[PDB]
Amino acid sequence: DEFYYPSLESVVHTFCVIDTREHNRVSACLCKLQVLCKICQTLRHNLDTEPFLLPHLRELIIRHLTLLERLSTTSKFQRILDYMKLSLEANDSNLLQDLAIGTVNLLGCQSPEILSIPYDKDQPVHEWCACFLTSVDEEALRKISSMLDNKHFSYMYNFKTFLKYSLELETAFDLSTGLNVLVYWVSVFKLFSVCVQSQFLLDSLVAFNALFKNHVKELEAIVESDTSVVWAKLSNLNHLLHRLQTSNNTLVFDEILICLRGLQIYIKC
Amino acid sequence: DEFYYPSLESVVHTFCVIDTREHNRVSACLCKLQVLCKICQTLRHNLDTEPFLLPHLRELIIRHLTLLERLSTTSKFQRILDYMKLSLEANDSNLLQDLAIGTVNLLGCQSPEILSIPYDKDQPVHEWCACFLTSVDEEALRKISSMLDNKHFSYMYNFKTFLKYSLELETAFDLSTGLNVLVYWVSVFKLFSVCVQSQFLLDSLVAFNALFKNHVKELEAIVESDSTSVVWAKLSNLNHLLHRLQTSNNTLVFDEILICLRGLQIYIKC
Repeated sequence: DEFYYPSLESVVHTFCVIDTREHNRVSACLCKLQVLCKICQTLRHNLDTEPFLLPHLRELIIRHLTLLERLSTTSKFQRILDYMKLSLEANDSNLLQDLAIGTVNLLGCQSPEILSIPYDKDQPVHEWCACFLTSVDEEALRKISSMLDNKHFSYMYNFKTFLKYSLELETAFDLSTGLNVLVYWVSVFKLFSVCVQSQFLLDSLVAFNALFKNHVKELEAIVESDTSVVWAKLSNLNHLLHRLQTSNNTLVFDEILICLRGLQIYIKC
Repeated sequence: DEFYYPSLESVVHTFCVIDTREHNRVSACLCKLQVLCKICQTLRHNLDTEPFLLPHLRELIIRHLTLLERLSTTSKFQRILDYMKLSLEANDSNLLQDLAIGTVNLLGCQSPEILSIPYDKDQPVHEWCACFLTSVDEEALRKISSMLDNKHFSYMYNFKTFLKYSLELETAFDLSTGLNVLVYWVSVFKLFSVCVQSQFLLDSLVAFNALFKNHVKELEAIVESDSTSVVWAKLSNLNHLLHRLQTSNNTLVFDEILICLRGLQIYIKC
């Protein structure tokens, strides 16, 4: 269950756990520094991929719709699918609203009673998803809720993780599970659309880069409380951290990781 | 550990392994595909980075040189350090030779016997690393040359890996080992230089992309020679993905394909 970005709260909690369990304050700082190196590296990956995420998700719903075509029985049904599919190809300002009306209209065909629940423009995603999902056990709903109710975006699960749960929605290729998957992926698309327009990933990355600097500093000040190896390695870290403001790239993160491993091993003995 | 790219030869081995292990021809195809999906995905991650790789590696060496200046007993040693550093900054046509003669010469300061040792530019890089490493055990030599001797670029290790074995070399921090390390990074730099000059990662990405796309076609045939059939659906999906992959060769697509191959395994096992 990888994250697109983890919340600050999760990280502060992780740091506390580390503070409570490493004795050596220099170790502890170094653990936190690994943890932060990983995160900023993943987050850099995720940001470099970001400009492709919503195009990709558009095309994914289209495929899924394209698979739904095989289960069509009515000409209304297929016309809803065509509207949805085609919409997903262009930039209508109301794409996201139409994707949800669209999804409920499909659901209407197979079950007409559902159609006179009133469409709430501003109803939260996870609440829509919960509403229109059918025949899903309460453990799945929970997981889905933990993913879709992400505390006003304090975190965001990643694409691969949402794929993993879509596969668990599939357990015998009938229409209902078909429309379940559509609900899920439209939800997920709504959520990523907000998360990408607001640029939450950029924000998170800035914050955690800050946090990452603040611990390199914190590590110097800690070691300055005990001209050999440490001080070469610390100059490396410093140079690395330094270059990281020119070039936030994965290569730089790989050196920082091994540099950190560098110190941990030295300080063990 | 991890490869900048693997050899076809190794993958061909994993395949034959799979082929004899797996009950079904379908099952086998899918494993093969899962292996090829990871590999292609990793190789695209690597090729997006490659434009940054040589600049990074230079910048690393420059760093090691400044560090060695803390240990510059002599002013000759200093003058060479400066010369190597100016050379990495200029990134000239002569760089690699600048690096090699530099290194051999810093070494010569430590012990002059070293300077009578014959070598050339066409000599394989691992051979050169072996000569010029001082007192490292038959243990170190073995792994180094397995990294460095990559059998005429059949495979390449990635940077994370070369870093990893750098660490296991910073063992005793003297002039001596600070030169072993210089040597190793010069050697590594020369390998990646040739690798990037010669576009071996792109080559390997193209082959492995062919090899993945064509085994998807194989799987489709195979499956057929045996609407609400979730196989036929996943298969159709799989096909759309592969087709998109050829115009947007990107990590989100590989991720969708993986989940989809897993789906396909899960269903056929029944």
